[PDB]
Amino acid sequence: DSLAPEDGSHRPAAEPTPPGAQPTAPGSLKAPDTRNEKLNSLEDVRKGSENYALTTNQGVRIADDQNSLRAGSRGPTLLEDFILREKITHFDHERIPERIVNARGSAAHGYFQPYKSLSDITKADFLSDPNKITPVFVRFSTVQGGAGSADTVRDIRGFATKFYTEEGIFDLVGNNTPIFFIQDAHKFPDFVHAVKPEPHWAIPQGQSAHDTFWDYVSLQPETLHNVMWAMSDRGIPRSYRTMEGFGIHTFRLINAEGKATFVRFHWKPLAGKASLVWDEAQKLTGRDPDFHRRELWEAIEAGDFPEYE
Amino acid sequence: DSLAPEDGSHRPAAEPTPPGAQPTAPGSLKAPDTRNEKLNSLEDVRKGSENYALTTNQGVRIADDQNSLRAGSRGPTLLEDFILREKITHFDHERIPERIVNARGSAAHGYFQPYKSLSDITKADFLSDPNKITPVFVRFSTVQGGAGSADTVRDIRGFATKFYTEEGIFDLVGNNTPIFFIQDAHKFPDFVHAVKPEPHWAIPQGQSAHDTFWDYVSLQPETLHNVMWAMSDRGIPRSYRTMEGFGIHTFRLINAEGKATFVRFHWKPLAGKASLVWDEAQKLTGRDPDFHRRELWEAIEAGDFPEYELGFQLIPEEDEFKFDFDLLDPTKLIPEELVPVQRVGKMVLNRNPDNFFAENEQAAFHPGHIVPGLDFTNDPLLQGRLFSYTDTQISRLGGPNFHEIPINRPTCPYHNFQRDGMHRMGIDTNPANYEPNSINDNWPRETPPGPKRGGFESYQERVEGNKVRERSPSFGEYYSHPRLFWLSQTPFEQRHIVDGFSFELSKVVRPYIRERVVDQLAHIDLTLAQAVAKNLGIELTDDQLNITPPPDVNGLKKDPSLSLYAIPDGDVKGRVVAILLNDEVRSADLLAILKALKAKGVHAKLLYSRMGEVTADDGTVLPIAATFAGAPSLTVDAVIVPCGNIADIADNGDANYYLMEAYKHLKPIALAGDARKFKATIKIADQGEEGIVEADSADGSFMDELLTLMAAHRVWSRIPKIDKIPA
Amino acid sequence: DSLAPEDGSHRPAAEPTPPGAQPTAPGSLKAPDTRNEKLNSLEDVRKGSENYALTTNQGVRIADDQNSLRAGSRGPTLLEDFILREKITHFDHERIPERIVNARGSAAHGYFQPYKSLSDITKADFLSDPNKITPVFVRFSTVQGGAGSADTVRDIRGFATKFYTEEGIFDLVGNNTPIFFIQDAHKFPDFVHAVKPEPHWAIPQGQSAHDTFWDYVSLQPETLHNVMWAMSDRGIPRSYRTMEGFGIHTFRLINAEGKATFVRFHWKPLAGKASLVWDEAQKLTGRDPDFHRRELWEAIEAGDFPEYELGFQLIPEEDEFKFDFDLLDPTKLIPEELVPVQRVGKMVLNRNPDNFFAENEQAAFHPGHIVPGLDFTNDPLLQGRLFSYTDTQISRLGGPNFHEIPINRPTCPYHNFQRDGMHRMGIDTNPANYEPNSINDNWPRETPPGPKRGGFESYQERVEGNKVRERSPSFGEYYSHPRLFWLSQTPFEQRHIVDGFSFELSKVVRPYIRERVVDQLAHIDLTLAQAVAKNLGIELTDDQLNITPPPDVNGLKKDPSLSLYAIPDGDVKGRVVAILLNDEVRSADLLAILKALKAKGVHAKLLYSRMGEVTADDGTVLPIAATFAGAPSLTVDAVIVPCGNIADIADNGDANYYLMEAYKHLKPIALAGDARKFKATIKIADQGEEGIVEADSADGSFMDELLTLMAAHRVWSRIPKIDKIPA
Amino acid sequence: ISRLGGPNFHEIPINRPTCPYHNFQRDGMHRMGIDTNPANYEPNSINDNWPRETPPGPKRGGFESYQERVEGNKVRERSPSFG
Ligand code: HEM
Ligand code: HEM
Ligand code: HEM
Repeated sequence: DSLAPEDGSHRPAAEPTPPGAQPTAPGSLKAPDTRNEKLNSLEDVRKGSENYALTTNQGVRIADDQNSLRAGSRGPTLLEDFILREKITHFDHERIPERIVNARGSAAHGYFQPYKSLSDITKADFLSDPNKITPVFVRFSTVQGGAGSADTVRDIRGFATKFYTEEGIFDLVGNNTPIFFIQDAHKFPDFVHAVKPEPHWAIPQGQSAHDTFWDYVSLQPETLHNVMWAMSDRGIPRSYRTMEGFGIHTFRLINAEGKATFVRFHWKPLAGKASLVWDEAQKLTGRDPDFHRRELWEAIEAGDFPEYE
Repeated sequence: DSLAPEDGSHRPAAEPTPPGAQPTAPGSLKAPDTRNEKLNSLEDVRKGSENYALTTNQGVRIADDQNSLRAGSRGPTLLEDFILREKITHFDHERIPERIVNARGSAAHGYFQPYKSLSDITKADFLSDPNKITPVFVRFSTVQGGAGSADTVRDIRGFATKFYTEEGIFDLVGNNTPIFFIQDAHKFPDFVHAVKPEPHWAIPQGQSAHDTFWDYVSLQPETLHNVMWAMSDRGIPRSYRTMEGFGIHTFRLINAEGKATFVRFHWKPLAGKASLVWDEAQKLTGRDPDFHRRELWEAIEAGDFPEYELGFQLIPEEDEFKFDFDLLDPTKLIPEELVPVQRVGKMVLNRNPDNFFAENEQAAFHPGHIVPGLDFTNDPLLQGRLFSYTDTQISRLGGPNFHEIPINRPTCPYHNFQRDGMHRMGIDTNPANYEPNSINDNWPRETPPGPKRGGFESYQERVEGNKVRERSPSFGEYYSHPRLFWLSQTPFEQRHIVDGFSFELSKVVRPYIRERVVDQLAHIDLTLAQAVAKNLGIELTDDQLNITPPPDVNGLKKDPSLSLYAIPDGDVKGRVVAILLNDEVRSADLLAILKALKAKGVHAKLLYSRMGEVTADDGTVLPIAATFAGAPSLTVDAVIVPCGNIADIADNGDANYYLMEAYKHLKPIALAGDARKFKATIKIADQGEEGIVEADSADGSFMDELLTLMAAHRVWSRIPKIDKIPA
Repeated sequence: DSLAPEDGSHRPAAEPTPPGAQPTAPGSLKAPDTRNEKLNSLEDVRKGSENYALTTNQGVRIADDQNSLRAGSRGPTLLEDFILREKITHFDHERIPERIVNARGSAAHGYFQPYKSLSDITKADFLSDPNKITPVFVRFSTVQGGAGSADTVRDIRGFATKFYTEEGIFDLVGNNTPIFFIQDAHKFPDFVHAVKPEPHWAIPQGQSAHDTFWDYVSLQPETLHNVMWAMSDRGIPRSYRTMEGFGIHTFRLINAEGKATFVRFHWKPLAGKASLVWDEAQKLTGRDPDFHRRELWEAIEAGDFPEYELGFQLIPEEDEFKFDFDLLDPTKLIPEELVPVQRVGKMVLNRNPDNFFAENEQAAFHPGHIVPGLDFTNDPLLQGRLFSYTDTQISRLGGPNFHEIPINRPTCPYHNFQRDGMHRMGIDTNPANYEPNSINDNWPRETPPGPKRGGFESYQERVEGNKVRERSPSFGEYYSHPRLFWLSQTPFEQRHIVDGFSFELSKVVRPYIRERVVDQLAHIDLTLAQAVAKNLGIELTDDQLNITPPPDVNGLKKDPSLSLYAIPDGDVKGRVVAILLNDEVRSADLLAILKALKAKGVHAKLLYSRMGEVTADDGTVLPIAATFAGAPSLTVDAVIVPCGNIADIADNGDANYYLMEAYKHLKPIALAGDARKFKATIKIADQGEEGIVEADSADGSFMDELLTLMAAHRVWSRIPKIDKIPA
Repeated sequence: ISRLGGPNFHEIPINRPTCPYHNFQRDGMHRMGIDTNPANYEPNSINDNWPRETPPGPKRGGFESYQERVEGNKVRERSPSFG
C-alpha cells in the first residue's frame, strides 16, 4: 500500500543541491559517481532494497509484517512466531557501548594527496608521490557528551582521520586545539571524570561548567593552557569546516636513510577559521542540537566539500 | 593532600535544603536517616572513601597516582606499569549499551503504601495491608533520545516503578499518556525506527519532527491518538512531578477466590498537572538539557518529595465488550467519565541514588515482572513486550545475572536451580541443580497457588481461534479517541496542539507527507485540520471539508480529565521564582517576598548582573545565586522584581529580556515600586493587566496575588498579547 | 514432596571420609567448620536451598515447574510464559569463554603461613610474621586442552596460587616445570597455536603429539629444555599433590631499606614427587578423564590435604652475571646445587569450592598482581605476560569489574576513583570520582612507599639501551640445560623420556619434521638422539654423531633435584590400594590388610565381579565398591589379592587383566595364600621377584613389605620384564 | 546472541543465506551490512515501501502459518495423552 507520491518527490535528486533543496540521503545514492578505492571496497557489504521482497535474516519471505501470530485475532501471541522474535531480537540488541570519550561525532569519506614527495624527510608511502591518492575517513566530534548530546556545546573538538594507505592504515587522531589539558596518560581518567557528568546525578551533559571540572583545573595548573583555548571562541566552532586540527604530540618522521625528524601535525581549514558566540552556541544546542552534523552533511551534498591542508 | 577548604564549605549539609543552596550529593550522604528495606539492603555494596588509602582493584596501595612508570623521567612508558594499565583499562571499559528506547532517564528511591487492603479484588501481597510498606525505585524517562540527550524535548515520557514486594519484584512500566502509538508489538521496531534519528545521518536527536516519523504516522492511522497527546502540552511536562502516569494496557487483578478483574493502572501527580510551552521547552533543551533530572534531584534534596497516587480503573469480566472500543487495544483510552479511577495508594520518592550509573543506568524494569494476584491480557502490544525486555537486558547488562546487580535484586527470598552465566555472584551450595531431585530432598520446592505466599498460576483464560497473523477487526477504528481528546482540551490547549503539529510538520521536508497528515487530521476534526493546514499554507479540498467526524466515544463528547488544565489542580510547593536584584534593593520588599514564598514552600533564586553579593538599602548582604543569563526565566515559574535602585538594571538588556521571555511564556510577573518602570519593556498598560502583579511595595496583598497566579501555573489569557512581542 | 530416602543416605556426612565412602559434596556442606578469612568473607554470596520455595530470579514463587503455559494441554506454548522464558534464558546464557590456555583446571581453598619473618629480605606483609595466616585459592591445570579435556594427558601443568594478603592480592602463577618453552612473550601466540589443535580440523585435543608442535620445536631450539621436561614423566603427574611448582621467572624481593634481591619461587610437594607412566596416563584419559580433579577433591574431603612448602632461590643483585646463563632467560633453570631453595612457609589446601563455575571457572589469576615487597624483572616473557592477563579477563569475565566476582575479591580494603563498567557491583558514595579533588578532601589518598602499609613504588632499576626488537645474545644458548636435565635423570627416567619423544614423533606425519627434531636431540646428547632415532627408523649421519655436546652448567654434570625419583621422597598417605575379592575371602587377611593400610593413611577399594556384597569365610559381610572393569588398576597405586576361594576369580579374565595391567604399569602387587595362583598370568618365577609380595597369608610382615614398595612408588626394576606381558 | 556476540550472527560467513535477504533491521554489534535504504521502517513512502511483503503462494511466496485450530484454557498442564 503506502506508496511514494506519483510525482517522485519522495526521492532526492542524485546531483549536488543546496541545503534544504532536497531531502538528504545516504551517500552512495546521493552521489553514485563519487568514488575512491575505500568507497568501492565497501561494495561487498552495501545492501540495496528497491524491488526486493521483505525477508527474515535467514532469507524467508514475510507475508504479513503488521501482525504477531496469535491464537484467534484477539488471542495470545504464540511462542512459535519466529518472524516476530527475530525482528524484536534484532531490535532489542541494536545498541553498542558509545565511545568512552568523543561519543558525539560526525563523519565523512574523502581523499588526500601530498603536494610533493616528502621522501627526503619520511619514507611513509602515502606522502611519497603527489599523484598517489589516499582514501580517508574522517570523524569530527565533541569530547564530553554522549552520542545523543548536542553539537554546539563549549568543548574541545576531536578531528580523527583514517588514511587507507598502501602500506597500512595510518590514523591521525587529533583535536582542534594544539595542546591537551594534561601531561601524563595516567591522569586521563581523573581529568575525564572531572569534566564528565558528576557521578551522583549524571549532570551536566556536554558542559565543563560544573564544580568537579573547575576543582580539578584549580588543583592541576598544567590544564590552564587548554582551558584558555576552551574558554575562548575556539570552544564553539561555527562548523567542523571552520576549525583547525592538530595532532598535539610531537611524533617522528623517519626517512629511508634512518634520519628522524620531530614533527607536529596540523590541519588548516581551507574555509577559514570561524566560531560562534556563546549565547548563539548555547541557544543553538536547544534549537538544533544536530547543527554541526547537519552542516557537514549538507555541505558535502551541496558540493561545498570540507577541505583541509 | 588536604585540599578541602578549612571552613568545610566543600561539603553539603546532611539536611533538606532548597535548590541551589548547597552542592548536590549522593543520596546516602545527603539524607543518611532516610531509609527503607531496599536502601538498607544496598548497604552491603555501598563503598565509602574518606580516610581510606588509594588502591588498585586488587587492594594494592598506590604511592604515585600522578605518573606513569617510565625509563627516565622523560623516557618511554613501561609495559610493567600494572597500576596505569588497570586504571586505564577500567576507564576504557566504563560504558555499557544504553537502553534501546528510554535511554535518557532520571530515577529515585521511595516507598509505596496502599490506603486499604485490596484483598477482595487481588491477592497481590503489596496491596493486602495499609501498614505494609513497599520500597520502590522509579525511573522517569524520555523515549527517543540517547542517554546524553536533553530532558525538555517534545516526547512521550516513561514512568517505570520497581516495587520490591515480599512475594517478588513487580515492575509497573508505564508512560505519561494513557495510550501507545501502535497496536501490535511486531511493529515496534518500525515505529521506533521511524521516530529515532534517520539512519543515513543520525538526525534528529530527541525529536519526532522529521520526515520518517510523520511518514509512518501518515500511513498508520492507529498512531493518531498518541500523536495528539504528544503534540499537546502533555509532550513537554514542567517536571516529572507534574505529569500523569499510566500502565496503558489492560491487565488483570486476581483475587484469592480466582476471580479476574480487568484493570488499567494510573498514577496521579499530587503536585498537579503542569507543562511547559513549546518555545520555552525547546530553548530549555539548550540552556539546561538536564532540567528535569536536576529538578527531580533537587526536589528530593529539598524535601519536596514527588508524590503520586496509584489508582485503578476496574472493569468486571462481564463488561469486556460493553464499550465502543476494545479493552485490549492499547491505542484506546478508557474515559474516566465511563470508568472512574479508584484510589489505591500513595508513592513517595524521597531519596536520590548514590551513584547514577550503578543504580540508575543499570536498573532493569520489565512489564512481565508480575506477582501472584496480577495477570496479563491478550493486548497484542503487551504480549510482545513480555518477550522484549528479558531479551534486551541480556546484552545491555552483560548476561543473565542482571538480577544480581544490586539495584535489581529482590528484597525477598529467591532460590532456584538456575546456575552460572557471566558475572555469576551467588555461590549455590545446593547439591542439586535440577528438579525433581532426591539428593536435596527436592528443595527448593514448588508452591501451590493460594491466598497468600502461593505459587504463580496463570488465570485460566479460554483461548479459541486459529493460529493467525491478523489484527482484530475491533481495533480498526482510529479517529474517535483522537477526537475525544481534542474536544476535551481547553481552547489554549487546542491552540498548542495545532502549534505542535504545525511546527513539527514544517520540519518535514517532503511536502506530500505534510499533506497526508493534514488529511488524517481532517478525519478527526475539521477545525484542527483547517488551523494546521493554514499554518502550512495548505488548502483543504472540498472532500476534506466534508469528511464526517468520527462518532463520540460511548456517547461522550468530552472528558475533562483528559485536559491538563480544564480542572484546576495547581500546587505551588516546589515551584521557583526568579528575583531580579539591583544594587540597592528595598530590604522590606525582600523580607516580604522571601518569607511569603518560604511559607508556601516556593523556592527563590536571587539573580543579578554578576555573581558575589549586593547590599540592600539597610546593609543586608545578599548572596547572588546566578546572573540573568546564567539562570534564564525558562528555569523558573515566575519573576519578581523588588523596589530599589532600578536604574542599576533598567538599561540592562538581559534584565529586560528576562521579563520579555517570562512574559512570552505566560509566567506571572510581579513588579514592586520603581520596578513598574519595566512595564514599558513588556508593553503593560498604565491600568495594569491580569497576570502582572504591581504595587508601590511588596507588602500587603502583593505576594498573595502573585501566589494565586502561581497556583494557576500560567497566564493563558495573555496568549493573544504575546502574538506580537519580539522575544 | 519427599523424594529423599527415609534413611537419609542421600546426604554425605559432614566429617572427613575416605575416597568412595560417601557421595562428594560442596565444600561448605562437607566441612562447614573449615574456615579462613576468605571463606568467611564469601558467606554474603553463598546461597542455601533447603526449606525455601522455588522462585523466579525476581522472587516470584513457581507453582508448576514441570510445564510450559499453553492454550490447551496439547496447545501451543504462549509468549506470556515469563517463568519458562527466564528459566530458559538463564540456561541459554550459562557459558562464558574458557581460558585461552589452561582451560582445564581444578581448584581448592587453603591457607599459607610463613615459617619465620622475612622482613630482612622483603617488606611483603604476608611474609612478615610466622603468625600471619594468608588465605589462598589455588587452581591447578593442564595447558593445551579445553575445559572439557582429560586430566592425565602429557602436558605442562599450571599451578596458580591467589594469596589474599592484607596489602593486596598477590597471584603466584606458575607451572610444574622450572622453565618455559620460549624466551619472549611476542612468540606466545605462535607457540600456543603450534601446540593447540591444528586450525583446519581442530585435532588433536590435549596432545602435543602432532606435526605443528614438533614443526615449531624443530625450528625454535629455545623450546628444547621445557620439551625435555614435558617428554619426561614430569609431563604426566600422578596427582597435583605430587608435582613441584615453580614461578619460573626471576622476580625481585624488595626490603624496607629498598634493597632488591633476585628470587625464583618454588613449591615443594610435601607428599613427594610422583608421576604415572605413559600407557597408564593415556589409558586413564579414557577410563577417567577427571582423575586429577577427582583425586584432589577426594583427598581434601578425606583430610589428605595437599600441602606445599614455599621455597625461594635467592640471588644477590651483584650476582646477576655470575652464572653461564642469563637469570632473565625463562628457558634456563637455576640449579639447586648452585643456588639452594630456602624453605619459607607452607600452604595447606583444606577445602573444596561450593560451586565449580562460580569459584573455579570465574577465578582470575595474574602474575602482575604483586604487592609492595615484590617487584618484576626484565625477563621478556614475564614482561609480556604483564599485559596479557589484564586484557584476556575483560572478555572472559565480561567487563572490568571481575575483581568484584566473589572469588576474586581482595579481603583487604580497596578504594579508588574507578567507576562504572559492565556489572558494576560497588555503589560508590564518594562525591569525587577524580583526584586531585577538594570536594572529598582528596580521599581516597595516595600513600608513600614505606616499610609496612606503604604505597607501591617500583625498584629504580637503571635502564640503558636503544629501543630495539632484539633477543639478548646471552639468551642464545639452547642445549646445556636440556643436557643437564637429561644427565640428572635415572636410567628409567631417561628411558621414559626417549619413549616420550619416540611416541610423539611417531604421530608426526611429515617425516622431515621427525628428522629435524632428532638432529636437535643430537646437539643435546648422542645417546638420547640415537635411542630416539632407532625407534623412528632414523640413522644419525656422520656429522650428527660428531656434534660436540654442550658445556656443563657452571661445572655441573648433573643435579639430582631435577629428577623425580633419584632421591627418595615417597609418601603413602592418600594413596589407594585395589583389593580383589572372591566369594569366600579369608577374613583374617582383610583384617590385617585394612589395619596396616589404615595405620599409614592408605585407602582401599574392595573390588569384585559384580556390585553388592560378598561374605567372608567367618560371615563378615564385605561391601563391594566397584567391579574389576568398573575401577581399573589405572586408578590405584597397588593391588592386593587376599586368600579365599580363588577359583571364583581365577578364570575371571577381568581379574587376570587387572593384575597384568598393574604389573605392566610397575605397581606393587601383593598375593596371599592361594592368590599366588595368579603368578602365572604375570609370569613370575616360583622363587618370586622383587616387586611381588607373596606369602602364605597377609599378616603384618606381608603388609610392611607392600607398604615399603608403595613408598618407593613403582617397581622400576620390572621395566625389562613388562615387554613380554600381553597387556 | 551471547555465544556469537550479537544479533548479526547471520552475517558470519558460514551462517549467511545464499538467497536474498532484505529487511528493515539495523545496527547491532558487529554489523556488516551497510544498508542504503532511505527507510528503516515500513510502511514507508520514502522508498516506495521496499523491501515489500509478499503474499503466500505456491512458489516464492511469503511465509504464512498453517491456520491450526487452537482451543483450550491457558494452562501449565501436561496432556494426559503423554502420560
Ligand atoms: C592529545 C591528546 C588526545 C587527543 C588529541 C585525543 C583524541 C581523540 C579523538 C579525536 C577521539 C575520537 C575518535 C573517533 O572519532 O572515534 C578519541 C577517543 C578516545 N580517546 Fe583519545 N585523545 C587524547 C588523549 C587520550 C588519552 C590520554 C587517552 C587514554 C590514555 C585517550 C583515550 C581515548 C579512548 C579510550 C577513546 C575512544 C576510542 C574508541 O572507542 O574507539 N585519549 N581521542
Ligand atoms: C504500552 C507501551 C509501552 C510502554 C508504556 C513502555 C514503557 C517503557 C519504559 C518506561 C521503558 C524504560 C524503563 C526504564 O526506565 O528503564 C521502556 C524500555 C524498553 N521498552 Fe517498553 N514500552 C512500551 C512498549 C514497548 C514495546 C512494544 C516493546 C517491544 C516489544 C518495548 C521494548 C522496550 C525495550 C527493549 C526497552 C529497554 C529496556 C531495558 O533496556 O531495560 N517497549 N519501555
Ligand atoms: C612462565 C611462563 C608462563 C606461566 C608459568 C604461565 C602460567 C599460567 C597459568 C598457571 C595459567 C592459568 C591460571 C588459572 O588457573 O586460571 C595461565 C593462563 C593464561 N596465561 Fe600464562 N603462563 C605463562 C606464559 C604466558 C604468556 C607469555 C602469556 C601471554 C603473553 C600468557 C597468557 C595467559 C593467558 C591470557 C591466560 C588466561 C588467563 C585467564 O583467562 O584468566 N601466559 N598462565
